[PDB]
Amino acid sequence: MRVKTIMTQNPVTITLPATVRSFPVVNKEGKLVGIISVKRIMLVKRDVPVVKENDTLKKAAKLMLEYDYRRVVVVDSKGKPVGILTVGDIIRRYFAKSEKYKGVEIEPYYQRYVSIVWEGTPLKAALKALLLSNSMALPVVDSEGNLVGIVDETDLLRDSEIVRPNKPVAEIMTRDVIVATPHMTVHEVALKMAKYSIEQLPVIRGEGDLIGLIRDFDLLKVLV
Ligand SMILES: C[S@@+](CC[C@H](N)C(=O)[O-])C[C@H]1O[C@@H](n2cnc3c(N)ncnc32)[C@H](O)[C@@H]1O
Repeated sequence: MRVKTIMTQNPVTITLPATVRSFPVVNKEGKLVGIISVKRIMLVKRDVPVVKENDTLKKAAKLMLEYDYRRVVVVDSKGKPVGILTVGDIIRRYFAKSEKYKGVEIEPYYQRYVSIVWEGTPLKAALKALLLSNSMALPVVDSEGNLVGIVDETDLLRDSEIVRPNKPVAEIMTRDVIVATPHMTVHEVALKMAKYSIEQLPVIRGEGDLIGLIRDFDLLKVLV
């Protein structure tokens, strides 16, 4: 599979000078000069991964892994943006739809190292851990290390005190955790990521014995 099949075509761009998730940045001629993210409130990053629409998904995946960046801008011969390809696109439009990955377990790809947090941890400390995690979410465990929940940035909005403060993360965590196992296929993991709109599934054994984490980013390694 090629980039052209999985990318989102004709991305909205922003031409400099100037005052979704991010917008490709171009000059007067329309050539790509960087990308700007909404979170990053020059603020434009120049060293962004780029590919052509006829390149393989493998090439785009390699670049994402190389720059530890979640998207690549697709340009034409003129170096002008004609599409955008994100990790999300690869998961939802490719891994979750292709028949090729129904026969590939995630055992060789999931992370054995995972940042977690005890459910009794005050929110601020839990947020510090989230900030220092390579995952968008922190699996939550009880006092004995058993998996009991999971939490991410969006869960902060579950705190009624935002209507305008350092309680246990247990108060905003998601209790029903969608999990994976080492033998689960890339196909099924992607199906779950797409279905629940989540970027990671804790990897377990037994009923709640945490042994790893499979992130959408980890699935890119399958393409290599
Ligand atoms: C639907 S995801 C979307 C996150 C996306 N980055 C966003 O900003 O919209 C956010 C929710 O999924 C939950 N979540 C994350 N991973 C999960 C998992 N493995 N199992 C169950 N729920 C999960 C989080 O706790 C949170 O309530």
